[PDB]
Amino acid sequence: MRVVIQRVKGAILSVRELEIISEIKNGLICFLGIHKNDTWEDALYIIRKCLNLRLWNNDNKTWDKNVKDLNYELLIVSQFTLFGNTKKGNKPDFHLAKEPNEALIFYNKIIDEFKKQYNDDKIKIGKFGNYMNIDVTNDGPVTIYIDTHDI
Amino acid sequence: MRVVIQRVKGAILSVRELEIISEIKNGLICFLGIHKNDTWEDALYIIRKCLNLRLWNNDNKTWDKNVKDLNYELLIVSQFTLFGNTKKGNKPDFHLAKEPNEALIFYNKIIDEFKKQYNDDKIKIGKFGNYMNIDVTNDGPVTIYIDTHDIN
Repeated sequence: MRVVIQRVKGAILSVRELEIISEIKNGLICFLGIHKNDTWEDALYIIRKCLNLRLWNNDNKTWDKNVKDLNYELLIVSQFTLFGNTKKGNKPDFHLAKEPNEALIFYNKIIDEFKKQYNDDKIKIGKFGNYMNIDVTNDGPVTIYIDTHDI
Repeated sequence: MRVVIQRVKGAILSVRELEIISEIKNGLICFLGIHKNDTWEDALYIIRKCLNLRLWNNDNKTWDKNVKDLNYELLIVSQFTLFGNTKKGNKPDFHLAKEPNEALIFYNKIIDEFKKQYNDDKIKIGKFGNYMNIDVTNDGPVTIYIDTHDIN
């Protein structure tokens, strides 16, 4: 699995004449893309990490607190495009990304495990594989990147 | 070098209460992490992809037009946390990113190539080294990741 983590002050997910469905205040927006061979082990990591990366400060310390510590929230958002190879031409192709059907069920297992670890009022999501418009407010910005296969 | 790229319908970057200092409207937002041992050859691989990746849909075709083909801007930002390291413990390890001054000047060096390769007026930066505050109208969304050390 791949994730782009971005520290934020809010975010307003919206879908098409354009309407809002999700909004976090402080916390993380996670651009998470499943790979055609991710196992629950993979996700299990991405969750652990998203939920525990101490990415905030807590006066006189840096990178000291994490999403949960400060009761913040996560907005998890499926991103097939993270596997989009760009090495080939100047056009990408997202064949690496898991088949976009079972993937959905993986995703829901994710969001589901996410809530079983944090509380479940803190986990927000978009509309799987639907054009979305997201007003993120980047705080920093902090932008962390994990690739579970790297490990 | 590593770069998160995001298709945007706009971006508003500010610094220090806050002061807007940059703003695009349709284009890309690139989060560039400069690596300790980045050769200029690496910097050219980003700019070519940023400038030439066909991330825009048009006329019954997907993934077709690159940022230039549309005359769109590109808001560029030094992002060093991209070299954060979270394999060991939960407190990232930034010990692999080029260092600030030799990163700054590298940054500028990369901003310019952009400029030479497209147009001055289409390219904004932030404020290297300063806490910033960027509002980003993600469009899709569409995030692409590139790592120069991963290639030939």
